[PDB]
Amino acid sequence: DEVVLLDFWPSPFGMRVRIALAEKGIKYEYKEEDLQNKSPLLLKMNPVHKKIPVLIHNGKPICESLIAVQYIEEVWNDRNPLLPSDPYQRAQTRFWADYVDKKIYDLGRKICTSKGEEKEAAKKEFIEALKLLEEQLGDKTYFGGDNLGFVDIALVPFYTWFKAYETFGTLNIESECPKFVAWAKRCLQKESVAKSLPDQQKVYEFIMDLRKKLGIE
Amino acid sequence: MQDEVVLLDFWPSPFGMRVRIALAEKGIKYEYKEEDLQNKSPLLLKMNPVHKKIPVLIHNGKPICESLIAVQYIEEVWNDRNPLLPSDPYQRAQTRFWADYVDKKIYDLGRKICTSKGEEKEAAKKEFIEALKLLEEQLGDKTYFGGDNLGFVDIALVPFYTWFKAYETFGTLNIESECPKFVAWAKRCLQKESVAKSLPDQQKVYEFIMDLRKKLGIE
Ligand SMILES: N[C@@H](CCC(=O)N[C@@H](CSCc1ccc([N+](=O)[O-])cc1)C(=O)NCC(=O)O)C(=O)O
Ligand SMILES: N[C@@H](CCC(=O)N[C@@H](CSCc1ccc([N+](=O)[O-])cc1)C(=O)NCC(=O)O)C(=O)O
Ligand SMILES: O=[N+](O)c1ccc(CS)cc1
Ligand SMILES: O=[N+](O)c1ccc(CS)cc1
Ligand SMILES: O=[N+](O)c1ccc(CS)cc1
Repeated sequence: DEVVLLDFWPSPFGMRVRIALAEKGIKYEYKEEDLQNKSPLLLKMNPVHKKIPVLIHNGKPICESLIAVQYIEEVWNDRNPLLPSDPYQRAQTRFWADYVDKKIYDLGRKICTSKGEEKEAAKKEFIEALKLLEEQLGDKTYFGGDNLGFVDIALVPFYTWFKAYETFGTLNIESECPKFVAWAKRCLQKESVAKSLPDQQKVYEFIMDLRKKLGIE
Repeated sequence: MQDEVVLLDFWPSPFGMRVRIALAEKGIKYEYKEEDLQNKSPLLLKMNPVHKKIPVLIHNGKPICESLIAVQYIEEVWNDRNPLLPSDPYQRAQTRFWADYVDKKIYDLGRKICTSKGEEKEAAKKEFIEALKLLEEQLGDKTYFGGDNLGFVDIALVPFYTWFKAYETFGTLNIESECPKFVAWAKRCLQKESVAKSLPDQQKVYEFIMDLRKKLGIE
């Protein structure tokens, strides 16, 4: 049984798959991709999108981070269930992971790259989204309840981008959304998460360089 | 049936049509409620506070929003007939991949064909045909994307066929010329009662969009 993950270290999408694999206790080979110089392997495995992450299981690719996490859930179904068994609860978990997928990366990218009114609107919507997510969390330890679940996996990687969001967006997420930050730190107490996520400083530095190389600031 | 099943929808919505087909394929009698998107009902706003969009499937008073998530819910709840997804995890991942591709591409490219002008429109026409061709390649020689039976990708995609006269007329396209296998597939789908009963006529969607374009000052 071979498991390989094509990834790029600061990608929140790849981090999702890293976490799912670690949480299931699945040993795998991580392969770092240069997105400026995509490998023949990456191009062969994801011809449609040419993006990471790509999960390769016994030579067969699974593209799209959340689809890969669901695949992991369905194949390694012995322990640590990432989705609820009840259909309605499963639909809700999918709904919120979908919400994260649609909002967070894009709003964050606009925070880090856009300017003026687009930037302002992105900041506002970003905080609104975090607050909606806080509301959904309620007084649960994780979105998954007492254990990490699909939504936690979908969402917590974006925490690694928080210094970038706060610095370039002039936000103080800590004071606006303390429930959210406390939740993220709880996730970071889990080995599966800790070992999958780079530090906020490394990501901040990477994004700073990215901006400087895009002629932003 | 003891269950209450209600669908909040807007008749020409490809997204709502997915849920209609899924319910019909399971043989579920449901209450359809037409929504005016310019005058959304209190029920719609209550059931989908996050997106305020249709379709919303309401099962025993609980809402399931997002069309593909609703189709999956229907599959998991009514799991003793006409399975809409494969059992093999890898095949399931591939079906999800292609449904996702449809979700990311088709509606927005079609919208641009129907409402854009100039270079944006020409670009959207090109990308649209390219996407249909990629999907055609995935279909291969199978009867449906799901194989011998209608599947998740068929449900995700066939509603867009109802917009084809609109795409062809507003975009100056001949999709059957470009993609004959695709069109033959869609027509096969439309021969199934579950699909036929769920989908409006192309002419009606065309008339609707023609009018909308006029209202928006598009031409
Ligand atoms: N929907 C996909 C999204 C994955 C994705 O966006 N992957 C990015 C890397 S993470 C996001 C990202 C992209 C680029 C930079 N960058 O510094 O240039 C940083 C982060 C990618 O491979 N892009 C390749 C390409 O388009 O060429 C999923 O969930 O898996
Ligand atoms: N991702 C969602 C997308 C659903 C969606 O886009 N719903 C639209 C109607 S279908 C797309 C559509 C919109 C408008 C027209 N039209 O002719 O005016 C046609 C089709 C909606 O409720 N819009 C309300 C709003 O945004 O406020 C899903 O898959 O369910
Ligand atoms: O800082 N960013 O979030 C970011 C900047 C530029 C890209 C390349 S499209 C992607 C992400
Ligand atoms: O023709 N269209 O695809 C279309 C036109 C207008 C809207 C709502 S702004 C949505 C879709
Ligand atoms: O063709 N249609 O637009 C359509 C089909 C079926 C229903 C459910 S009564 C509603 C609308």
